[PDB]
Amino acid sequence: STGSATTTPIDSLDDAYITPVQIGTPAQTLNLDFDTGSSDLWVFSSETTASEVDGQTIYTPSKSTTAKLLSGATWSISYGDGSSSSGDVYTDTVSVGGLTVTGQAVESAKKVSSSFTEDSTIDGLLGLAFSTLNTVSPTQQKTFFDNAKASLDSPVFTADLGYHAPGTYNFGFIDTTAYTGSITYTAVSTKQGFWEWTSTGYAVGSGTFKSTSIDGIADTGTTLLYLPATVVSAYWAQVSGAKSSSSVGGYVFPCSATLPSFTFGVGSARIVIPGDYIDFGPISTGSSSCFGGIQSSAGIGINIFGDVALKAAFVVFNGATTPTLGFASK
Repeated sequence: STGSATTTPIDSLDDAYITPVQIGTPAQTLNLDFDTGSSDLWVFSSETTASEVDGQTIYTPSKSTTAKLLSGATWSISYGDGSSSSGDVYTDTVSVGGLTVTGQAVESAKKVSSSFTEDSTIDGLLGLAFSTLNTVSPTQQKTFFDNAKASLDSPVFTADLGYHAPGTYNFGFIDTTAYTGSITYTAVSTKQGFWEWTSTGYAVGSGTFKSTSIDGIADTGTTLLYLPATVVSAYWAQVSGAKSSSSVGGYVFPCSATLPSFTFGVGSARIVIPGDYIDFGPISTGSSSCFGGIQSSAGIGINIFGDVALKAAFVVFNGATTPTLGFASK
């Protein structure tokens, strides 16, 4: 089997991407944030504290003839950005782009933190990291991909995120028309539950490539590119007037700037992030200070190849017995 679904930016900045997901019988379609950095499929629901729901579409398990309470199961998750959610668990039928999993754990939110409430466009998350990170207790549950894998034509999914435009998540096949050149594959460590890999270096603009190992995670659920402070300083030093602002929470730059590109290495291959991808617009409405899309990972504890990086590539998440990651230009 295969599946193919379009993923759409939630706003004009590509702050996140939503993908329609069918849950239950009859189908209830919710727009979920596909997140290769976590492993829970959770939704706003009829059980979510009413004051914490503000415009989201909810899953109502009592209206699904295939929903079953997973007795005694609870979940609770905290994300890198400080947000969180928790609740109880159903199993139900879940379909993405024509690919169906029966008995998928659907984690129903009883509580969500303010940032989720305040984002009316995101109805929940669909985790695509390794199932070892799944938070359901006392019986850990599998991700949608893990459940689908054996049925897929090939045990893979691909992320093809757009810049200010829709893109695609495919399951079970590689669309050879969706990228240019070849796909370069690179080793993955699953030791921390992530799609963790090592970039071979970077360049800023038309500058020379610096060969240096950068361990990090391919994370579709993180907006920005978070890299070591040395790398980030080297990038922003090429932008007149850019500075790190403790008050704002990272590097800012004059909105009048033309940003240089940023290149990262995948083995001997190179992925070029155009400068415009690194612009996250005014820090507040009407400001001429703009927020940068490359930020320091210092004090996160891990480097994160988030959407800024991933949307410059066609990315293969290869879930073979020994997982790997593939990157192609597009």
